[PDB]
Amino acid sequence: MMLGPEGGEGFVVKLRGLPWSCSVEDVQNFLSDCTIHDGAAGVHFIYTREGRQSGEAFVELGSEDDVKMALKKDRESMGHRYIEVFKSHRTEMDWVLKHSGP
Repeated sequence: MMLGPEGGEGFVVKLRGLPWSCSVEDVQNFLSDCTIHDGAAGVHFIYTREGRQSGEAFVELGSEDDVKMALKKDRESMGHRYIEVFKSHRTEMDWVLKHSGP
């Protein structure tokens, strides 16, 4: 809560493998290396589309060198659970989130 509402131009990273109950405080802890385009006003979680979260997410980083900092970890773990990090863009992310609804 320093920049927003959203719009990290293209520095999205997709996040896959993650715990079924995790949140941005864990994105920011897994990437204590890293900025994000605000801190939390670039993170989103994915949702099975009807009434639950999933082990998947997407995060507008605070530069593409933040994206690269997240790629350093691209098959690590945080929890008893894996954290694959794909390099993404807002143009994909706006599709993949916005399909649990209108």
